[PDB]
This record gives sequence, structure tokens and C-alpha cells, in this order.
Amino acid sequence: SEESQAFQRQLTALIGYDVTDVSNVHDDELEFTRRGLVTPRMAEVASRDPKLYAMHPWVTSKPLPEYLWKKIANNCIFIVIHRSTTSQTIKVSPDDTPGAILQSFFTKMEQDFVLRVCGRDEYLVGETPIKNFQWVRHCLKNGEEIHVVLDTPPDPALDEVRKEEWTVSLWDCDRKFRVKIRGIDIPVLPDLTVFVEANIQHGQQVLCQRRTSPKPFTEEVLWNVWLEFSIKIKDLPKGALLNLQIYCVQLLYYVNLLLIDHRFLLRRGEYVLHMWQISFNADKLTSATNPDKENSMSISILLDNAEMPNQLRKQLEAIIATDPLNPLTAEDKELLWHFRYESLKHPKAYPKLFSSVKWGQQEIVAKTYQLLARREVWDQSALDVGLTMQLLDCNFSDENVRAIAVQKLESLEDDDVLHYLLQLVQAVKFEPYHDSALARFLLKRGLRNKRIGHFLFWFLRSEIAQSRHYQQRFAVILEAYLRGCGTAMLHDFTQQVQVIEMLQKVTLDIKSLDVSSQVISQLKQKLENLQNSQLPESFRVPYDPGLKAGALAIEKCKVMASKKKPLWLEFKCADPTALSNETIGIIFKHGDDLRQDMLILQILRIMESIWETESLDLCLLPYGCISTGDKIGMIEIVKDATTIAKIQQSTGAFKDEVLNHWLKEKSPTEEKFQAAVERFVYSCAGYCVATFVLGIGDRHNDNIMITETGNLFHIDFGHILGERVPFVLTPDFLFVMGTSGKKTSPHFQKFQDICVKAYLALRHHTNLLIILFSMMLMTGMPQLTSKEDIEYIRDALTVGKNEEDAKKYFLDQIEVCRDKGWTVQFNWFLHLVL
Ligand SMILES: C[C@@H](c1oc(=O)c2ccccc2c1-c1ccccc1)n1nc(-c2cc(O)cc(F)c2)c2c(N)ncnc21
Repeated sequence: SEESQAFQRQLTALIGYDVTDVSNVHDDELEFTRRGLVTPRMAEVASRDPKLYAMHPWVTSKPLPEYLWKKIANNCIFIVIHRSTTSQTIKVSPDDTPGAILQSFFTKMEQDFVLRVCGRDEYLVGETPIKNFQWVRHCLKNGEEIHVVLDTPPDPALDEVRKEEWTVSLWDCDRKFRVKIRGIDIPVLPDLTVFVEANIQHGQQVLCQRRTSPKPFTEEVLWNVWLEFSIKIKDLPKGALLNLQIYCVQLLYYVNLLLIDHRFLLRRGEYVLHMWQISFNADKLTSATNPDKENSMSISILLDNAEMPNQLRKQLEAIIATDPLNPLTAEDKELLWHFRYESLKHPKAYPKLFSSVKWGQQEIVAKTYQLLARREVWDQSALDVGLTMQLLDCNFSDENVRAIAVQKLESLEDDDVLHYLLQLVQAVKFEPYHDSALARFLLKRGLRNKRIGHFLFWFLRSEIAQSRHYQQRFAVILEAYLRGCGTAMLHDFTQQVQVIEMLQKVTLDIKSLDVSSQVISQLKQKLENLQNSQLPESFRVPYDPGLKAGALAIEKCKVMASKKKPLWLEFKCADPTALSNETIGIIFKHGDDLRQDMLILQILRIMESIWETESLDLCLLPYGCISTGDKIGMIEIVKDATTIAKIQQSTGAFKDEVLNHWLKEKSPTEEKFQAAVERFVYSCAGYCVATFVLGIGDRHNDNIMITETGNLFHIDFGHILGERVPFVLTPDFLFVMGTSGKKTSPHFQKFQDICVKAYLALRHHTNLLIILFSMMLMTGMPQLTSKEDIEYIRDALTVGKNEEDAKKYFLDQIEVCRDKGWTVQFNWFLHLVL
């Protein structure tokens, strides 16, 4: 009880927000959730395997791609086992496991040791086939030797968890719901007339709307009006958001209040809600009141209480085939609902079905629940992630509807959970209530696997550190996680948090003071002062928790000559068993919002996985990136890489030959050089298709880079998000491919061919990409997120069009880029002057 004060204070340090704080609330939902999440934590902690949790092996049940089979020699796998600076090689089959492989070593010169990967904290352990380990595939994909160091396993005791110590409406009537608007109050006015618009909302649909009369916008406006709504109290659905907004027209302020609380009670009493200052985005839905009580506006209220016909089946099937953004007419909705039992047979009909429910009626919602009660077809259906994701977006409130979504995610293996985790963390923003099946899914999955747990922490910490709209909720979830992750990890997270808090301090202090002599001088002094006392011996790399970064390579650290002034920092590896002498690189940056970088890079990983399922590898580089705080964070330095603008600038006269010449120098042999040119054709093709689909194609060439081995890759997506070519394919790139102006070439034929395959590949997962894009814009990018902005990707994916018309579309977009040529790239420098 005296010791728990320090532990709670330790948890507040890791979260960067006090969950015991009660200044910004009008109920106990957050405290109820803190208590509510105890059971799921303690359940999952009680059921987890200690040794497997300790070693967390990164394995899969998905097949090896048709591309990766060619790198197997003679059904053989060369593992290089190390032990005390003395190595040995072993012949291994693809279906072998570590236990069989260890017994082979002991024969050639028992069950105490474990086979750990060289460089990383990663363990080839368990009863998984050696073909289906992620690390075995990294070494096959990159073309590397599978190196592993024999040593003792990590002791489970280190991962000990601390001991802990702790339907319908009530007041139900056929009365019409009403709220008295007493008045509003702000200390300073920021536009002479104003009025309150009150809205009964369920899942971003206005069930009923009433307004006050207009009045002069003075510092204290008092209407004292009862607004009677049409909707009856018994007809209020759970999760019904009372949304209050101030207009002048122009929406200036907004706040929300849940009409039915976490204990199923109707909301009643005097409330003084502090509002947010200002098209739909996730912030607009929040149950959170404004914490800035001094400067913010406040509203004050009072609550006192047979077989189907042929044509129609075909008509219904037509509705079910359409894209997620395809509008349902009131005719369509009436059809879907009337034949809801037929609609229930088709899992793909579900989003549209539950979008056809009149959530303003108790009889209907009752019927909808009776319908969901018999879901044999839903449970037996093969997991569709895109379908599951629809049902967790802003259009669906209602626990049961969202619950069957989460029910399908349960089947995802750990590998697939990481792929979708960020989006799923963001989807918590669309939850009406703090405690939710989704929140509990995340917590559970985080506690079961350290890798998922690691990235959960940081994704949660990102939003806690900068979203006032949702910091309160996410913190109660992260506190819940950290209370079961283990003492080993809590110490590990603390190390990382303390390293980051140092390194951001140097970044911002140097940002205050193009490059000069004193800036180069002061940095090398600043990094020495931290390394000599403050900074640890070693710490986990947040963007990659296999790597333990050691000391600073102070020689290699430097500041960019840019307005934003990022810190390029470089670390030696703390692991002595690491194969090379190569450094772990990091870019700390203030000024950009790196949550936009996060979300784009995460879709690129999803695009790779899609491409893997249809045996394609377009050679993307989705480097590590983690947002740590407000306009601040961290990026993985991609090694042996330059910007294509530096290659050129060595005014604004761009040159066709130079990139091709640049590859000839950094690659010694021709067969390497051609291998670079090959890698360029894929990488360039993949980044063209991906950026077209995401609407972020038109980049200026400072924000496009290439590796010495010809791997093209884009950067700085946060910069862009906030005459026009569809994607960067400047002449310099085409010159590597052996074509100039009108001409064609054998690599350029291969470019168009892959681009077409990839594009059509992504189009086989249209719905998934539509929702990822939809949810990105709503949760990630406040700047632009209207109906038309979401509907960009429809036109990009050529929805409702066959593979021939679609092929023609993308090839024409390639022809545009050439027809304009250097035009746009030159126009950036021209715009700096103009
Ligand atoms: C532009 C370049 C760069 O960025 C610095 O910060 C920097 C700092 C001190 C000196 C040179 C630099 C350079 C640099 C410029 C020209 C040639 C070589 C290096 N850059 N930028 C990102 C990068 C990517 C993001 O998504 C977000 C972000 F904020 C930065 C990046 C990366 N991930 N990997 C490798 N290089 C990278």
C-alpha cells in the first residue's frame, strides 16, 4: 500500500498521463474500466506459457511464396551455429524443427540450451517447421546466411507480474426525450449570431435534431429552453450520443454526452460540459470533455427523466456486390431489411445490413438482436479482415454488431495481428464506451505475445502523448496492459522511455540554435554529456525490439540542413554476437506529425502481404517509424541510401544520365549493376502503384531515395499530407530502364507488366484497401477528411470496371508522367522563387 504508491507512480511515468486523476470527468466510466479490465488481464496472464512468452518465436501457418522456393538449393537449409567465437554449418531440411536440429549438433560435436539468432533477441525455438519462421524467410528474401548463437534460455522469473489489490433502460418511459439548454459561457470571444444545435446520434447517424433560437454572440448567452425531441426514451439505443454543437453558418464548437451510461442507466442531472474548438473525423465523436477549463467554451444543460422472387434476389445481390463507400438508398435499405434472413446468408452483406437497421426503434433493434442470435453462417465463414474492419468503423455503434467483428479477429495468428494492429488501435476511437471487446482483444493479444505487446505500448503511448480527445481512454487500456506485461518488460520500457526523453531534449535544444560551426560543435558536446553519465549501457530499439542499441558512435551523428532540423543519430550494437560491425541508425525529428508516416508505412506492409498472396515482391522498404510525442518522434535510418535530389544536384537543371551513372559506381560488377537495375524496376513499380492508390504520388524529388543496390523508396509522408502528375516517374528513372522520350525498352516492358499485375492484385482486395484508406483519413489526418476525399481511392482502384479497362487506366497514367517529363520536378524550384 506504501510500496504501491511508487509502482502507480512508475506506471504514470511509462504512460505519460495519470489514470488516477479525476479533474476532467462527470462520471466514473474510466475508473469503472480500470476495475473492469482486471479480469481479462488476470485471465490471460494466468493462461500464458512462461518459456514461450519469454522467447516469443516469430512463426507462421501461411505458405512460403512461389518466389521464395527458388532460393532453396537441393531441398537444403544451411544453418551456421555459433558457440564462443567458433562456428559450424549444418544441413537442414525445410520441415525440420529446432529439437531435431539441436540433436544433430550434439551428434556431430542436452535439452538445456536454445538456438538464438545472431545480433537480435530472437529465438528459433518451439515446435514450428523451420520453413515457417519469419527470420528464416528474412534470410532467404535478402539472400543472407542463417546465423544463430547457442546459449541458455531467458529465465521466466524475470517476467513476473506484481500482486494486485482492488438489458434495458432504468427509468424507462413513453416520454419524448428532452434536454434543457441553460446557456453557454466563454471568457473571450474568438460572427455576431450563434445558436446551439442538439443531436441524438447513433454511429454517426442523426436520429433526431433540434435547435435553439439564434441570439447575439456575447460571452454569456442564456436561452433556458427545453428542446423536446421526437424520439421516445424507450427508443434510445445503447451508445446513443447526445451531440451538442455551436454554429454561427459555421460550426465553431462541439461536445458529446452518452445518453445511456456504462451501467445501462439513462443520463440525468446538471452538466457543465467544456467543449472542443473546431466534414467527419474521429475526434468529433469523442465522449471526452475539454481539459483546458480556463480558456475553453462551456455549454450547460439539464437532463430530467417464403422463397424470394427472382428479380429482387438479383437486386439484393447487386447491392451486396458493391463497394463499402457505395451509398445505400432508402429503397436499398428497405429491401435489405425486409429480406434480412436472406441477407444473413451472405457475410459480405453484413455492413450494409446493419446500416439498414433503424437504430432509433426498440422493436427493430430487438429484431436485429434476434437475427444476430442465429449466426451459424457468420461463424463458419472464412475470416475476411476487410469485412471485419468495416463493422468496427464509425458507421457502427452497437456492441453486438461490433462484437461479431471482434469475434472473427480471434482467429488471427500473432503475425497477422501485428499487420493490422495500428488500425485496430485507432478503431478504439470509434468505440462508444471505454471498456469494449476491441479494447479487450488488444489487451489480451498484447499480453500473450511480447512483440504485439511492445508495439501496442508505443501505439497507445503515441495517442496518449498528443490526443486530448482520446488520451484518457487509451491510458486506462495501456495501464491495464503494463499491469500484466511483466517486471522484465516494465524495466525494459522504462529504459526506452528514458533514452527517448533524453534524445528529444537534444533535438529541440539544437533546433533553436542551414548548418553552422557552433551547431556542429554544441551537438558533439551535448551527446558526450549524455553518454558519459545520463544515457544507459544499452536499450531496445522502439521501431525494432529485436535490436539492442549500445553506445553512441559520436563521429557518425549529425544534424540535417533543413528547416525542421532532424537529428541523424547512430549507435553501435549492444549484442557482442552480432555478425557485422554495422551501426543501428535513428532519425529523431520535431515539426512533422509522424503518426501520418506510421499509418502510410503500415498500409505499405499490408500491400506487401497482399502481393505475397499472389506471388509478387515489388521491393518496398517500409522502414521503422514511431511517433513518441506532439509533432515529434523517431525513424529508422535506411542504410547505404541517398536522396535522388542529391544525386542530381552535383539552377535546377536536372540530368537524365546521372542516376544510371550513380548505380554504375556504387556497384562494382556488371552482374551486380544489372541486379540493381532489376531491383529498381520492381521498387519503382511498387512505389508507383502504391502511391497512386493512396493519392500521395505527386512528390518532389528530395522526398524520394534509392539504395546503393538500386532499391527505390519514398519518404516523409507527413510532409505531403497537408498541372499534376499521378506519380514520380521522371526521365532519370526511365533512363535506367533504357528508354528516352517516345522509345520502348526490355526493362520498360517489364515495368508496365509488373505495374499492371500489382495494380490488379491490389484490386482483388479492393474493399480492404477502401476501409484502411477510409479509416486512415478519419483517425490520422484532420486536415482533409470529407465524403469526396474518401471517394478518391474508389476512382484510383477503378471500382466497377473489368481488368482490361483497369489495365488501360494505369498504363495511361504511366504515359502522363512521361508526356510531362521533368515539368513538375522543375516546377518546385520555380515555385520557391515565385
Ligand atoms: C532525407 C534523408 C535524411 O534525413 C535526415 O533526417 C538527415 C539528417 C542528417 C543528415 C542527413 C539526413 C538525410 C539525408 C539526406 C540526403 C542524403 C542522405 C541522408 N532521410 N529522411 C528520412 C525520413 C523518412 C521519413 O519517413 C521521415 C523522416 F522524418 C525522415 C530517411 C530515412 N528513413 N532513412 C534514410 N534517410 C532519410
